[PDB]
Amino acid sequence: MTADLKSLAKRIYEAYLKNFNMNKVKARVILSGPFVIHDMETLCMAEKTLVAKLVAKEAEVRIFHCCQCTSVETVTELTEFAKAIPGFANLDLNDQVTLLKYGVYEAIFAMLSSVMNKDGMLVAYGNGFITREFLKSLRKPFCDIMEPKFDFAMKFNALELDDSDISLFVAAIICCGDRPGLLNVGHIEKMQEGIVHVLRLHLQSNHPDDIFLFPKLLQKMADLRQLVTEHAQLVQIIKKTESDAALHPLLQEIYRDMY
Ligand SMILES: CC(C)(Sc1ccc(CCN(CCCCC2CCCCC2)C(=O)NC2CCCCC2)cc1)C(=O)O
Repeated sequence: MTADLKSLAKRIYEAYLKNFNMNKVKARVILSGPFVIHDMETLCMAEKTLVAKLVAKEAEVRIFHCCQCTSVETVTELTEFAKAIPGFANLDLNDQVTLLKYGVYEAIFAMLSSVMNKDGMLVAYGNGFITREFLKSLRKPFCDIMEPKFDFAMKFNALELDDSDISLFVAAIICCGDRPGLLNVGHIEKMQEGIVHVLRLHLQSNHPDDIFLFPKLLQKMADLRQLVTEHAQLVQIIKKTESDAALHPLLQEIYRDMY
């Protein structure tokens, strides 16, 4: 790992720490000992303290709206982060849009793992914790949203990545040269090759104990693509069949023509 590649890995790590409100160290500090949402009573209490304006509709629909707000926010964070990736800001604007379009939910579900344990997830900028069992207790189809994400996260967390790894993994997610509709595939593939090269060398240095960590992470990227495809299908069912579950226009555009 040359000085330029080590420097690039650190540059991406610092951009991640700057641009995402939550990181794995911060999440672990909080989780070690947030208001616990484990039933309808505590959900309603948390709404009045953490999202007061929202309740100043069915609980499931209220949760869905709050989730959309966090997704919109995360799109902003990921867009700023992408500027630290060598060559991203030099791409055609349309290609930057396409890469973020397909990458954002893969990145969201990867980063969600940092705030998940087997019992639930940290939410609302670190100020709430919503139990996995409470989410399973919601009426269909809303109880079907988070469980596959918990399943992904438990195995992803067993890899014991830190933020220096996760930042590069998120950058690699964004730099996929095989997204549909790309204009300058050749330059993107070169951008992808560079980020993946940095990721491979970083994992060799930071995880000398796990000689297969790089191919494990390539597989996780493929798993995330499938998780997002399935997630988009469920969101389409909810939007179409739930008269009160309208989609924020920015998210409508992200999901539109995706899969
Ligand atoms: C909205 C769909 C249509 S479905 C969908 C998508 C994502 C999620 C996870 C949302 N969430 C819980 C947000 C829970 C808010 C809480 C609800 C109860 C009352 C207090 C506030 C959360 O913390 N996300 C992190 C954000 C920081 C970066 C990593 C991801 C849930 C459903 C979509 O976007 O596709």
